[PDB]
Amino acid sequence: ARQENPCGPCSERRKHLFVQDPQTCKCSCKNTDSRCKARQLELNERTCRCDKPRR
Repeated sequence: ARQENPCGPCSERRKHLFVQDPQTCKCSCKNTDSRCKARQLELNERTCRCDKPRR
């Protein structure tokens, strides 16, 4: 342990659907446009929830 400064979640906190890299703090969603498309939906990249297909 040295210079212990944990990363702060990108989209505030409430975006629990996002996961974050522990060292570089870069965030990616667990949910995807591929998942949503399989459900005949598309991803709302703000919340990373599946919404009506904007197509």
